[PDB]
Formats: sequence, structure tokens, C-alpha cells
Amino acid sequence: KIFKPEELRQALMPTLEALYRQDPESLPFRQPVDPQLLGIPDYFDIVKNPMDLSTIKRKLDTGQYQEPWQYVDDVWLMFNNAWLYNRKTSRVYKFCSKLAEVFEQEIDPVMQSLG
Ligand SMILES: CC(=O)Nc1ccc(O)cc1
Repeated sequence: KIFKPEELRQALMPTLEALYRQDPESLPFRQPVDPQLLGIPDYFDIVKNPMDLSTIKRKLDTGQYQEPWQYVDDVWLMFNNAWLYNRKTSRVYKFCSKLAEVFEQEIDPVMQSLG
């Protein structure tokens, strides 16, 4: 199963768009966490591989995902980073959980169609 870059992008983009359409829940995830601006030097000590929606979109737009599971991995990386670093009742954690709910709903039929 070799994937054409534009077809992989076309099949996956709606799942990413669904995340972006979540307002306010996507908002903390539409751009990278910047620990220097936020003044949180511990962030990169906990989150070794940062990920966010803007980076996932750029990768999806620029043929950086050869296979669908690589995209799925990055989305889960984004979620797991947020759930690891932040308090359970924090806004970011709660918002993350909503995006995860949406993603789990969107991704299943898409991954089945691709496979
Ligand atoms: C997605 C995320 O982890 N955002 C975030 C983390 C720490 C902070 O102090 C402010 C925002």
C-alpha cells in the first residue's frame, strides 16, 4: 500500500479540520507551546517531542506523512504531551480531552477506508 501524497492529505484533512473547528477547545493547540514566552523552563524536560495543530497541518501539507499512522501518532503525541504536563482540571487538559473525543469519532472510518 503506497500512498499518493495529495490523496493521503485529502483523506486525512477533514479529521484535522474537525479539530480546528472546535472553539474554544482547539485554541491552546493552534500554535506551538513556547516555554520561553510562557516562562516554563520545565516544559521541554517533560515534553521531549512537542506537537501542535499548526505543525501537524504543515506536515500534512508538505508530504511529511508517508503513511496514515504517522499522522495518527502525531495527533496522539499532541494529546499525550498536554495530558502529561497539565493538571487534570486545567483548561488545556479539559480542552485536550474534547479534541481527543472528536478525533476518535472522526479517525475510525477514515483509517478503515485507507486500509
Ligand atoms: C497545549 C499546552 O500544553 N499548553 C500550555 C502548557 C503550559 C502552559 O503554561 C500554558 C499552555
